[PDB]
Amino acid sequence: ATQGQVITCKAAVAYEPNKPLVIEDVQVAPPQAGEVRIKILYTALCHTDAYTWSGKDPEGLFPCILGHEAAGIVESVGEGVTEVQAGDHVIPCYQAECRECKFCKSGKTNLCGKVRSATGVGIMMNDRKSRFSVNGKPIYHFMGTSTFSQYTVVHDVSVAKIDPTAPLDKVCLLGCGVPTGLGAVWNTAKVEPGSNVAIFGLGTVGLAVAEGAKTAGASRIIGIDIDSKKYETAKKFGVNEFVNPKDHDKPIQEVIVDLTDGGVDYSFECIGNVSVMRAALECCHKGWGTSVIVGVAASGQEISTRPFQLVTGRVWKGTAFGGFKSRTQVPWLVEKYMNKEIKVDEYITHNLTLGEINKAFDLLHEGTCLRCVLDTSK
Amino acid sequence: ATQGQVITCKAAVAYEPNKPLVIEDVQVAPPQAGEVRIKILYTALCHTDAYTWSGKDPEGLFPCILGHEAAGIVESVGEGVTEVQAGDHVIPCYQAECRECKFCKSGKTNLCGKVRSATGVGIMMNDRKSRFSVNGKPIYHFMGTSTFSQYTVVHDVSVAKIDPTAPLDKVCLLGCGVPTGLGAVWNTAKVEPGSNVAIFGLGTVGLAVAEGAKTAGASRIIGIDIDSKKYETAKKFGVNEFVNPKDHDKPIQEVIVDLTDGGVDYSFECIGNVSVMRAALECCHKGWGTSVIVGVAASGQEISTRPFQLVTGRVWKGTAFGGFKSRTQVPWLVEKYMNKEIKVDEYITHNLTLGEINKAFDLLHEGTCLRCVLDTSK
Ligand SMILES: NC(=O)c1ccc[n+]([C@@H]2O[C@H](COP(=O)([O-])OP(=O)(O)OC[C@H]3O[C@@H](n4cnc5c(N)ncnc54)[C@H](O)[C@@H]3O)[C@@H](O)[C@H]2O)c1
Ligand SMILES: NC(=O)c1ccc[n+]([C@@H]2O[C@H](COP(=O)([O-])OP(=O)(O)OC[C@H]3O[C@@H](n4cnc5c(N)ncnc54)[C@H](O)[C@@H]3O)[C@@H](O)[C@H]2O)c1
Ligand SMILES: [Zn+2]
Ligand SMILES: [Zn+2]
Ligand SMILES: [Zn+2]
Ligand SMILES: [Zn+2]
Repeated sequence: ATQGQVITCKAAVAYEPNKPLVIEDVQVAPPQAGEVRIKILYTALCHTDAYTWSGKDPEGLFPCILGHEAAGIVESVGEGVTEVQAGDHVIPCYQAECRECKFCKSGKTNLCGKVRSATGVGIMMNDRKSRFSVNGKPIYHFMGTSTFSQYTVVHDVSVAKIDPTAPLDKVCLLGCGVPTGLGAVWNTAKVEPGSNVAIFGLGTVGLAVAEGAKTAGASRIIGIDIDSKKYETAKKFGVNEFVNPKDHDKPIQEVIVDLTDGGVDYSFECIGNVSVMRAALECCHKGWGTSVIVGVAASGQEISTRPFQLVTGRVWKGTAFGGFKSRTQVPWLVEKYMNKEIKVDEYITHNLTLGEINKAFDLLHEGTCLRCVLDTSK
Repeated sequence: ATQGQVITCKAAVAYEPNKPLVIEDVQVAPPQAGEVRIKILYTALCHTDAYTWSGKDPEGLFPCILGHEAAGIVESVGEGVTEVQAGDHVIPCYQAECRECKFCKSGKTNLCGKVRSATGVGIMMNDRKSRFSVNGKPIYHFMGTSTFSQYTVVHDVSVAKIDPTAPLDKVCLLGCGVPTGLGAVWNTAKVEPGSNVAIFGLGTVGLAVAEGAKTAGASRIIGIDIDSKKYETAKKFGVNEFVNPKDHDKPIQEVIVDLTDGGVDYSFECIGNVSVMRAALECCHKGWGTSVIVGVAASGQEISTRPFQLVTGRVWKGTAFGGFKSRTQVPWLVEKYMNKEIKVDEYITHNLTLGEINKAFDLLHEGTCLRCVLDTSK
């Protein structure tokens, strides 16, 4: 009977970079003002988690509970919370939507800064402390989500309330990769019917770009990956031509320009590699081509190109969560999934349990793997 | 009457890089199919001319008649030419508008390909020879215009027909820097009323961006220049705040972010320096800020930034001629000038003659000089 009480539950704790997560019992404090305590039923993992786990993220902060892609059920809410209540089905999101800041009220972006000063340093806004502990010492939150746990506490501005019949072992992916890819196409680029598109990197994000392009009515949807086995899988997501840059001595941008008689209308970089980001811009058609950076580069890395590439009409842009407003639009994407208008299930290549989370980290180095989903009950 | 005849007239010839131009009598042959022979009355000089003159082009062609900003009076036309005729007042343009090629049919007439195989190597399409010679030896065309001459011959798709009452010693500017600046605002960026703008470089182009932005209804129009005495004339064009980067220890981008509590809505680089291009991007506001590189720089260098600047909502663009279609829209700009809706006179700080053209090249380093206009009659 949990309202207002500390909850003791299982969670995967990362104590040190690049070592195995240990599954412990942890204490989850109750939600203060503006906060929501969530029973997490299913959580996926992705490169973003492993980046921090690996020690490579200069923002990383150990020990922490990682995880940002999940779906669950609200256990309780703190004072003032009105948009969700106990028993609501929810997707916690790493990107907030407070609806009250200069960014939210602007109408020109989805990038809300309301809680980022707490969440970027693994704590809560209300008291600037953590809600997680083991043996009475604090464990940092991660991305404002911390979903590698049976229970988490998040800010109310980061909770999307969803269709209560949607399957929670599928819609956990609607918190990260899938909306990023779809939205890079529909919101950031605004791809028109008949456009030709190049997609660099055919993982989950690239594949969501491909589905978003197919749905928007693109013609040629050219996939580029250094692993040729990715093409067969990518076909069902709408990729219809494939190039492996290893199969050519010329730089990949030149190859794509020759293949398309001038370059593509839109390109999307879905890797996080600055050299490939430059190639993606340079394979765009002059006059009107646009390149959207979706990949997240490591610290200190820079993109470059020649000014003439922009002067002759190419446009360079990028996307954060596909340009979607998380609380307002994640529930819309869940609706679309329930109506069979967007794919989600096809991206889930493995199902494990939270107990087996280190095995899921190994699975990240398998080229076949797109998303792993974890059942947190074991 | 000179129609059908070779004309002999004064021109300034560049025999090789870096030497003084030679004010010679040259022979200008009559126009062939699709060509127009123009009596040039006034011509200005800009950096683009100096770039080739100084040898700073991989391989310019010498000897040549430089010059691309001019106005005059058609002397005769070749076979097939219908849009202009003898006695028409005209502005020859380095940007063609053929209306018939793949680029023109999409709208991007600034990529028109009709005559560039000839103009790019200093000759005419009809016979792949030049129309200029001295003592029987060929002198190459430049930028398809060659305006440092009493008479020139250009392709009809490069000729704008203008209001015959407009002053030729003023509208000679409306073929290059002024449209590029105005058009960077109105066409490339599409600046909205109330926008905050930063403009890097307050020469002719930056002043044209300022006026564009003023006319478009911008609020803060912040000019940045290393020469503080550029601000005085800038205020007449609409600049209403000024920063000299030399007055600050922090890089300029940070100073502009601090001045505007986050960044401007639009920035414009009007210099051609890749490190200022980066600063112009990095001083744009998170979420929506857009930076335009204004004009072909010919720097031969790379622009760089961290891809986070684009992931978090900044957009990078550029423009060659402000998005304007030369033949259709240069005459519209002349009408706007005639109706006092844009300035042209205030750019002209110096008046010399074609005889004195080498003194005009000296002025290109003069802080005080914006455009110098040359009267070709002596
Ligand atoms: N902008 C955002 O909001 C946002 C949100 C989520 C994820 N991401 C980013 O998107 C990226 C993709 O994540 P994912 O889960 O699909 O990753 P993933 O690892 O499943 O896929 C990466 C793909 O890129 C391919 N690849 C690697 N190097 C390559 C190269 N040089 N040329 C061509 N292909 C290459 C791999 O073979 C793999 O198929 C990551 O950078 C991640 O940070 C961004
Ligand atoms: N295609 C070419 O060959 C070529 C070469 C160079 C420049 N250009 C074009 O020249 C155009 C500008 O022409 P203009 O006639 O206005 O030039 P201009 O020389 O009259 O003006 C340039 C202004 O920038 C200022 N400036 C220089 N360095 C600076 C810095 N680091 N920070 C801030 N201010 C600085 C100078 O003081 C000057 O006022 C640009 O559009 C550029 O694209 C073309
Ligand atoms: Zn993720
Ligand atoms: Zn907000
Ligand atoms: Zn010029
Ligand atoms: Zn054309």
